[PDB]
Amino acid sequence: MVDAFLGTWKLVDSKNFDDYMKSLGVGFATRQVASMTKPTTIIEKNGDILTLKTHSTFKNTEISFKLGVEFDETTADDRKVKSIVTLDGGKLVHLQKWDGQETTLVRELIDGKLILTLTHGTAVCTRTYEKEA
Ligand SMILES: CCCCCCCCCCCCCCCCCC(=O)O
Repeated sequence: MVDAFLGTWKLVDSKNFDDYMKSLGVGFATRQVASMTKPTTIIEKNGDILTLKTHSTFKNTEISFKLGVEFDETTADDRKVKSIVTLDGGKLVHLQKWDGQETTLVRELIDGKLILTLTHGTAVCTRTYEKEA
């Protein structure tokens, strides 16, 4: 399936990202900057290997992974986590685990937009991405 996620996406809406970052322990100065950053997400495939790049003026990240295979990940906020990405009900589900905690990053296509839902603790953030030509 994964093919419909592929491409370049830009952030157009964000709800409750501050709650989500607060929940992760992200300091206030970083949250400041993050609240005003509009990342670009690039999803590419080479065979069974996906690469997910997130680019912004603030921080950049890149991960490559095979679906269903665990990998080490250092997140934007400097967490060292164990991650797995799978396709579930047509959604791309990214689970990060560290120190007994979990957060999920779920990507779904709705109406041609990429909706990223981030959950940690009680905090739920929805970020909407639109496809760039
Ligand atoms: C690398 C660009 C990520 C967004 C800007 C900085 C955020 C800094 C700390 C919070 C990071 C929490 C985990 C990643 C959130 C991903 C959000 C997204 O892809 O839209």
